[PDB]
Amino acid sequence: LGLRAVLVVAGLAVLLQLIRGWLSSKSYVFNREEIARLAKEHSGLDYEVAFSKIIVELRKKHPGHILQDEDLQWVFVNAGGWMGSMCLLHASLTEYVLLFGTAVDTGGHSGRYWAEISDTILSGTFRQWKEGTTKSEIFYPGDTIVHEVGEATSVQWSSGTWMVEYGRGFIPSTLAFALADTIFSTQDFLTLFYTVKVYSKALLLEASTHLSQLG
Amino acid sequence: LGLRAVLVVAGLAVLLQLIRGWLSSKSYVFNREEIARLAKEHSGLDYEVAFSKIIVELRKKHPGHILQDEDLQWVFVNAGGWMGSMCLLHASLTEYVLLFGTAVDTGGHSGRYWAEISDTILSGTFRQWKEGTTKSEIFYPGDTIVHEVGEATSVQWSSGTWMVEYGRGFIPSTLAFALADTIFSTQDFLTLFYTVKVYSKALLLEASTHLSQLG
Amino acid sequence: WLGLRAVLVVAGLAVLLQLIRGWLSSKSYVFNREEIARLAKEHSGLDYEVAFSKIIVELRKKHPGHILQDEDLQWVFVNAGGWMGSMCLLHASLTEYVLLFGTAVDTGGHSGRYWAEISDTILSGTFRQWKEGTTKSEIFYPGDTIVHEVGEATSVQWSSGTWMVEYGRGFIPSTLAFALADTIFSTQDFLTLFYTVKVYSKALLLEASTHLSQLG
Ligand SMILES: O=C(OCCN1CCOCC1)C1(c2ccccc2)CCCCC1
Ligand SMILES: O=C(OCCN1CCOCC1)C1(c2ccccc2)CCCCC1
Ligand SMILES: O=C(OCCN1CCOCC1)C1(c2ccccc2)CCCCC1
Ligand SMILES: CCCCCCCCO[C@@H]1O[C@H](CO)[C@@H](O)[C@H](O)[C@H]1O
Repeated sequence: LGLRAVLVVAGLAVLLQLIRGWLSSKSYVFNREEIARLAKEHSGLDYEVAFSKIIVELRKKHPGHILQDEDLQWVFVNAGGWMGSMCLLHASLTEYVLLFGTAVDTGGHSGRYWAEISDTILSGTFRQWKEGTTKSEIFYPGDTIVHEVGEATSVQWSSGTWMVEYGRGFIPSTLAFALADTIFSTQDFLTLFYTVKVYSKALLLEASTHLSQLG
Repeated sequence: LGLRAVLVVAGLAVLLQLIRGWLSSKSYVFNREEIARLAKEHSGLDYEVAFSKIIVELRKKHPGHILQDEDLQWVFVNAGGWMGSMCLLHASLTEYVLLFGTAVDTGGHSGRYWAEISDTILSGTFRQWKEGTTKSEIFYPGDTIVHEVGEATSVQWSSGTWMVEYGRGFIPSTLAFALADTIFSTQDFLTLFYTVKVYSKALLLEASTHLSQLG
Repeated sequence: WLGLRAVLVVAGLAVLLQLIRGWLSSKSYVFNREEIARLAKEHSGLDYEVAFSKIIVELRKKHPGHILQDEDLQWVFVNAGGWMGSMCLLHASLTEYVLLFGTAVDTGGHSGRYWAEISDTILSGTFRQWKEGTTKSEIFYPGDTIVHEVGEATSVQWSSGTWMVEYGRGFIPSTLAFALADTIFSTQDFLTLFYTVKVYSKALLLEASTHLSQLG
């Protein structure tokens, strides 16, 4: 009838306005400024000591929203042509906090999702190459890169680069990316299992905490 | 004697020989020596100044075969395990001219297609590792690398490496490669959309110029 | 009982794994990790090509009929786990393989995770290994030997011109997927895939014909 297609894009737009109003009106456990300031506070000492102190601070300020020491493990992350490792501390459907970094020189595509991802370097260097330009920037400990919603860059990390990462938005929209290189390159399905496990642990902790505070 | 198998073999051989004869007896808008000399002439300037001057020269010598300024945009190129960026100026089924390069350190497979691809460096370095050897060669501004037909090499580019590229042959035979990393790694389908858009704009410009000559 | 069928599948997989593991534990092998490691470190002070030739000659002398001749040796590109190198296969069976590996460009990525132990003795260059579960990597130089253990997955990195002698023992088919992924979902270099299939078929047929010659 020459009209049906306008109704499908209108239904997707209704869904998008619904989700956008929800994400703009929702309450969040953390904010990117809090995580960025906490990470920049310990940017002067060793990155492992910084990891420990930031974990302690996050468990103190937000009890029931951070995994315990028995649930912390380093999991390899192969995505977008790069390879690093993560230690997940918090994860819901709209938020995640983790410690990211690499001990090797890597780089590739940063991904493009419906979420905002901030990274505060604890040690090393962080080269970001934004879209549409011919020049990149290097960020140092204390600085923070804000991978905006819907924008795609090229990331490059030198050996020994470690940072604290906070993401807010629609978290599932990232999942595919985080697994792509594992499905079509590394074939390390044990790491896939580890990732699914730690994500499930964080989600279950968050759900049980929501159950407890309601009653 | 199996008849359908022999017929398939003979038909595919006749099709390949037909395409080969058409490529051997076809007229072309550019040649690799033209693009290479034009790029080497301006290789001593800043690569952005060189970009401007090379675009102006290409539009002067070949009017109606280069996209206008409102249609030029930098689109990411993830392929063969490396990540760079392109600005497509011309593209047909048998030719393409573009500005390629990266602002990060990358490298990977060069691909292996039925087309000859020449790259003249305006800035940076270009490490080529030919097939069947244990040593590579570094190339500097002014040099021209010819990725030959059916040949596969290893490419590596340092941060800030920019070059002018001309490809001639059966251009569609590259498409799969050019999209592989996008489908199974980056999942950046908006960059895929940009690539499809610019390639379609170039093909439409070429068909429009073909129509303008006849009437 | 649907649980009966799933338990049957689990028990069958378990008995097959146990059968293959017992066979690997009770099998005789042509080479060992220490042999290849010491032989490569012996020539690790020369240029990597002179070392290549000397190691090939010594290996063909000590184990005749188990290593390809000069007419079957060729360099084949190897894209895997996000890194790109080159290999020259000298020996390969279902449980063993010996080859020369290395890269002329700076590369790195996932090391893979298979049911086989893979040793690499550096003849030239540098080898950065990043073990799983740690936040620090380690660089190894010519003369050193890296042991990619069974079931472990690391991050590998090699600088331009790094060359080594590789020996793998275990269930070699368990590597096939990792060896082909980048070719299927990235490089599309099916001619390099053909070359890989060709050299491995040559090696397998060499092993089979050598075993037939022993019996008659
Ligand atoms: O842990 C990650 O990767 C950080 C690396 N950074 C690099 C810079 O760009 C953003 C991602 C991601 C994750 C993995 C698993 C659970 C939750 C999140 C976060 C989104 C990006 C890929 C996967
Ligand atoms: O834009 C590109 O990439 C140049 C980079 N070069 C670097 C040297 O080796 C060949 C590729 C390609 C393209 C393909 C199709 C349309 C428009 C552009 C050209 C072929 C290689 C990948 C895709
Ligand atoms: O020949 C290879 O490539 C060695 C590369 N090495 C480098 C050091 O780390 C381990 C892998 C492999 C292969 C290629 C082709 C067919 C069957 C196997 C052997 C298993 C490990 C990867 C792929
Ligand atoms: C990636 C971690 C740092 C590696 C050493 C880089 C030293 C400076 O490198 C420079 O960085 C600039 C911004 O990216 C670019 O303009 C230059 O092309 C690049 O040479």
